[PDB]
Amino acid sequence: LVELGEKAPDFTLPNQDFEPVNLYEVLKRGRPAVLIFFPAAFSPVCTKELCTFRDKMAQLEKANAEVLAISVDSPWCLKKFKDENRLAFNLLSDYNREVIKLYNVYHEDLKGLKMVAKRAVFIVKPDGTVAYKWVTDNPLNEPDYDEVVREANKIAGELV
Amino acid sequence: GLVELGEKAPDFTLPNQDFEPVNLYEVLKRGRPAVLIFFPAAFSPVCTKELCTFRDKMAQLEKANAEVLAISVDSPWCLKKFKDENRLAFNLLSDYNREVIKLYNVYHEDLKGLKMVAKRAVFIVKPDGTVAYKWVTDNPLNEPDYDEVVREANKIAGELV
Repeated sequence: LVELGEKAPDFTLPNQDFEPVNLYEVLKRGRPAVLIFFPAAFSPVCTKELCTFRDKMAQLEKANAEVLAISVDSPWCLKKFKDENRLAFNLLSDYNREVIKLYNVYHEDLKGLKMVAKRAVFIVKPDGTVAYKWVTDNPLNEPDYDEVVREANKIAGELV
Repeated sequence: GLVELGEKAPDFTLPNQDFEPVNLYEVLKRGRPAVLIFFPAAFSPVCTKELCTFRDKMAQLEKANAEVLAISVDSPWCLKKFKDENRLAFNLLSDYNREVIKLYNVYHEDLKGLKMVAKRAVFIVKPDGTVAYKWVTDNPLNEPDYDEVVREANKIAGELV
């Protein structure tokens, strides 16, 4: 039920190394946080005329915001994916679908797989306000990191 | 949830690392026995060691003539990656819906903060669907008796000749 311009709900989740990462504590850093969701690592990504696996999610690293990618996988699975695309950021899993529901970002069914997070993005201001939002009911609809990054660099220099 | 020894194992059908439907009794119709290697989570410290061992002990597992089927609650995608990771030969089924772990009563109430996880278990269901080997650990760090697993396995493929 989280909507743009509002106060982003706080959650706590285990990262690749089972080290719990709290959102609000991340905000306390003084820069917006980019929360990218996704159904499950090592999955495909359709592009209208080009369907591959190649993950461009590592692009967000360029952005001058804290990046926290969330998936319903496990820390071990995610820990693997982090090494794959040499992701330099933190990936949090929600094996219990606790946080995905909080943002209503979830596929009640995806190829027989239930409670699978859908694609989406939420740039949260260092104060906890949703300064940006993007979501798609399409599982293979990958975000265009190019802009999401600049739209974050904006939100950053926006409220400094 | 009562997969007692001697009593027929509940038939089921799950995906594949390649999203291919697999059916228990169907696969048993091949004539060889089945081995259900349950495991908590792919890319886990012990899980990998276990299946890795299952990959390295096929010399005696193949002359046993059977059908090995590992299974966890990870997505078909996490699993597919796990296979080529250690280049396994047998199929890896996913129970993303906690269906076969609740059925075969081998689920961890909680694990490292994670809920509903397949304990580490190895069942050997002979063609006639009867369960002959039931090894279930309360501690995810305990490995099964790999040697005997193959030993008591061929002990079924033989009796069928």
